[PDB]
Amino acid sequence: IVGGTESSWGEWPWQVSLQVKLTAQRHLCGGSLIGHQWVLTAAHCFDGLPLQDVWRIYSGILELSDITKDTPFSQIKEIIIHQNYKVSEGNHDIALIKLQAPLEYTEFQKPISLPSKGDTSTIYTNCWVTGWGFSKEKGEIQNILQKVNIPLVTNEECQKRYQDYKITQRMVCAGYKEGGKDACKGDSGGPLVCKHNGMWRLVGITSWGEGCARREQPGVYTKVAEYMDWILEKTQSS
Repeated sequence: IVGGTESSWGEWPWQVSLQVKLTAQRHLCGGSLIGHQWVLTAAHCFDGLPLQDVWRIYSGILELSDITKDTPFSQIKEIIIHQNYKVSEGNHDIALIKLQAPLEYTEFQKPISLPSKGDTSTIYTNCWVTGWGFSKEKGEIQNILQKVNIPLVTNEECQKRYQDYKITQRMVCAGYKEGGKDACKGDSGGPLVCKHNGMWRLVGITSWGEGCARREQPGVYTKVAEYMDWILEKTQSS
């Protein structure tokens, strides 16, 4: 997160960190807890190897350096990448992770509510984007969970700043005319949430942008309302 500040315990109880245990354990992507056994993230976080056991999912955490061998984590039981996602294109950048064990909901670890398929984002002005990603372009993973407040822009406005056809109706963008505040590498898969009438909704999944926090260059997110049929079909009881 570029131009953000430090979050507090319980502020973003749905935020998780997707880490891979290599020689050192490394945060690679964010995600959002959407139910006891389900995390929603970006499909491109899995562009490497398909191995599930390398991943550790941490929830109810604020600071990456606080994690030690005794810190609890979740494991992956299943990864479900959208059938239309291709590594070579930006579209359909969404994936579900089913955890091996259901997590209980506590003040520190709780789901973000999902929207409805047709309901509107026009009731929102500014939304919040969070993560441990870079704090500048070519920066480094941040230790303490960062938050930044950014206005949504229309898709017509967003498409002015990107190559034709790259911004679809299933994406939403957010940015400031003169930049300085945006998601960046390492925030991918995390939440863009908006609050209205005291209720938070998951509106976007951090996906991509041209650099980070440049002027006239809104960040691009997968629009969650446009995938609600897919999300409900894939997560339904067996």
